[PDB]
Amino acid sequence: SFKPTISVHATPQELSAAGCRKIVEIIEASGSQQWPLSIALAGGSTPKMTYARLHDEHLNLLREKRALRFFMGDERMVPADSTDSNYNMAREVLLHDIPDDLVFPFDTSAVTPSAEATSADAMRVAEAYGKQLASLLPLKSVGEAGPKVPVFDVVLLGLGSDGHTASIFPGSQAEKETDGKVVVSVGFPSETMKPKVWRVTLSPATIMQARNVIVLATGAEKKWVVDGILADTAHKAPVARFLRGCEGNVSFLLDKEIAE
Ligand SMILES: O=C(O)[C@H](O)[C@@H](O)[C@H](O)[C@H](O)COP(=O)(O)O
Ligand SMILES: [Zn+2]
Repeated sequence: SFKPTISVHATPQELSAAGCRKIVEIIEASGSQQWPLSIALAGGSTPKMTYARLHDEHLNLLREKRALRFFMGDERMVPADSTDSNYNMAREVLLHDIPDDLVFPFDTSAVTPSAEATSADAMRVAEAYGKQLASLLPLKSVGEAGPKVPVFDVVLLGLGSDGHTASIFPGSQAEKETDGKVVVSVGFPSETMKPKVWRVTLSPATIMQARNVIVLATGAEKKWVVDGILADTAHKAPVARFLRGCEGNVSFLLDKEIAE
């Protein structure tokens, strides 16, 4: 059934060290002929620290050595220089140093600060990204018969207290996109989550085809979420329970609390 790897870390500087260690280890295990490996980045302070660690400790591996091709697993429909942009964050801590031919943020260039984006806009950005992905990454039939989705080597994920991952929110349509017909979907945050802006996100089908999925999550308030992914039988399941269906390697980098 479901056996992900789980490791617990007392501090942020410890989990960030393991997150970055885990990526490097996947990078080395793959060897240079496989590079660049594709990785879908997540937003949030935990990954942020992991990025800064790669920036400080393995720039050479990524720049001179071109180990990874960076993508965004989910994004806020705001301008790229907005502080609410996942890319903005990623770029501030790491990507301003990564070759441009190895960085692929979402195209939010039509999003201005005068008019909030709608689902119409998010859908446009998603379709376009889906196209780039199919052109850049390997495609794989879903269920050996089904439609074609791109295969990432690595997807970094976060988890919210509403049990969502990436920008795939409870009750959402994105959440239902598991058959492969939709590679990048759309979604609006639930009540307890901010910023209140439309999102684009890798669908669950795309994520379940990734070769490695690494979830970093802290907080006692997110424990129900992990508990709910790991349970034998689904009961009042969080959205993230779909991760159970991941075809590749799943790992949880957890703090002491969310673990307990
Ligand atoms: O390390 C963090 O800060 C979390 O991983 C963080 O991302 C949060 O708990 C939710 O993910 C809400 O952000 P969203 O509403 O955009 O998903
Ligand atoms: Zn730098």
